[PDB]
Amino acid sequence: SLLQFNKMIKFETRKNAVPFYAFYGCYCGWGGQGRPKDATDRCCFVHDCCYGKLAKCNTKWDIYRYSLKSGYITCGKGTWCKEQICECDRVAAECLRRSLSTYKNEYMFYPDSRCREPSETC
Amino acid sequence: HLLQFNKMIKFETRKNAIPFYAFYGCYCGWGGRGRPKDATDRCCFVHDCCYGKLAKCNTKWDIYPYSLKSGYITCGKGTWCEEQICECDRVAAECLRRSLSTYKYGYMFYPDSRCRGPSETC
Amino acid sequence: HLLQFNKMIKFETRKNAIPFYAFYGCYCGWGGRGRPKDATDRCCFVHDCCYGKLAKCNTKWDIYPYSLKSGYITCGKGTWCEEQICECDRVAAECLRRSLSTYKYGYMFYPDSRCRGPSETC
Amino acid sequence: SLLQFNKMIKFETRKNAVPFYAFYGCYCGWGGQGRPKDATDRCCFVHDCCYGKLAKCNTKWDIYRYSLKSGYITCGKGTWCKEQICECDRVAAECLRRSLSTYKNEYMFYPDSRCREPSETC
Ligand SMILES: [Ca+2]
Ligand SMILES: [Ca+2]
Repeated sequence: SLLQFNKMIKFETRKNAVPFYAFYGCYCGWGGQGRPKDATDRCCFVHDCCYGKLAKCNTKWDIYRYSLKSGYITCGKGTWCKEQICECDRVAAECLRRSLSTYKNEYMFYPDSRCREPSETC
Repeated sequence: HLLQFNKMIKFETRKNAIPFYAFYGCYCGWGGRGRPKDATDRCCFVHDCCYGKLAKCNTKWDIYPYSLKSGYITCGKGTWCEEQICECDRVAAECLRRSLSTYKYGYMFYPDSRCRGPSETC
Repeated sequence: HLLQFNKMIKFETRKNAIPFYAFYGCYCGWGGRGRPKDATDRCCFVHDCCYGKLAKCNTKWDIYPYSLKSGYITCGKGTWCEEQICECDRVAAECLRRSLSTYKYGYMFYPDSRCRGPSETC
Repeated sequence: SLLQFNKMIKFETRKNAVPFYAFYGCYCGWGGQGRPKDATDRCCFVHDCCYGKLAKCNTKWDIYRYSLKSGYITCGKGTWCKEQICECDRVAAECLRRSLSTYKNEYMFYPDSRCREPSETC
């Protein structure tokens, strides 16, 4: 579930995940392959890899909890997974904020033809 | 989400769901009735069925996590809904790829006219 | 024919019908109900209505002749149906270009199940 | 109406107009612009032009009669327009036959992007 991630994105970018992030470049929105086009796409690529290292959580992908503490998206405490999953989303949302400087609306629904490059390993 | 299913279809079949699958036969396009004309159309029939058992979910817009990096479509862990939907899509995309052999361009845009009869039960 | 309509739409708005219009608001999709969320969605409302007045015509698949060569969409003379359909499509494409000013990405993938309420009559 | 044309196309190329010639290149399927991509597309471009010169006839674009005489699609006698429209269709159908040597299925549903060159004048 990305309900929490989407909320983190909204908070960091002032933009709604859908469709600004849900379908951007080669990796935002999953089904990622090839090379991330820009900084924003790289955030999704990193977010993907992050989720990828949480192999231990493929048996219970817990919905986590977080709060705004001191104006910072702050992961709550719970199962290691809640925390790691939340950490992935958190790092991603913030990354997306930093990437707002190069975000290009023209990269939404980015054609998948430019994403058939050899994929970056992670 | 429809767009992810479309990406899966592109990955699996190399064809854009639109226009090669979004209107194909009796069940590929929105709605659908009658009897699947061929394997491809049956793929779509099953997919209709697969979505049919998930009324509790937003089978069309729920964004689920899935991966293609591996070289094959993998549905990521998440809510029951996000997985079941992704499963439906993964299965139908794989199915379309396995039906590429008998894909007929003639069936592309097919009238709901020659798609009438005791609509095959799911 | 649907694909000709989408060509008019591209010509008029510079956006591909899919995905920018094929699922916009509560009427641009392959269904439609409730109230038009905005100008753009209203164009599709009027279009459904326009098509609705052609029950005896194959509004979705009939191929009509038209020209974009003049710099503007012109429906060629043909059967009454081809003209009525083309006219519907022409008005809708133009209506969408006139509505670009208020096109909101957030309406792109609008969930049908939500915008229920009294479906506005044609 | 292209009913007669489509029959002429079927007879000349053995293929159904839809979708083989209904959405090919830049000019087959109407709404054409830019430059014909190959011989097949050039046929449609010429067919389009041919209809364009059919200035007098938009007030009464009537269905013409044609027959097979000695294995040749032969326009019947009738109003000047019946004969001109028919002659346009006849030439185009034959042209498509001859263009079969270069026909490329890949050009079906040819992308719009490739058709934004300055349109070839008639
Ligand atoms: Ca369907
Ligand atoms: Ca509709």
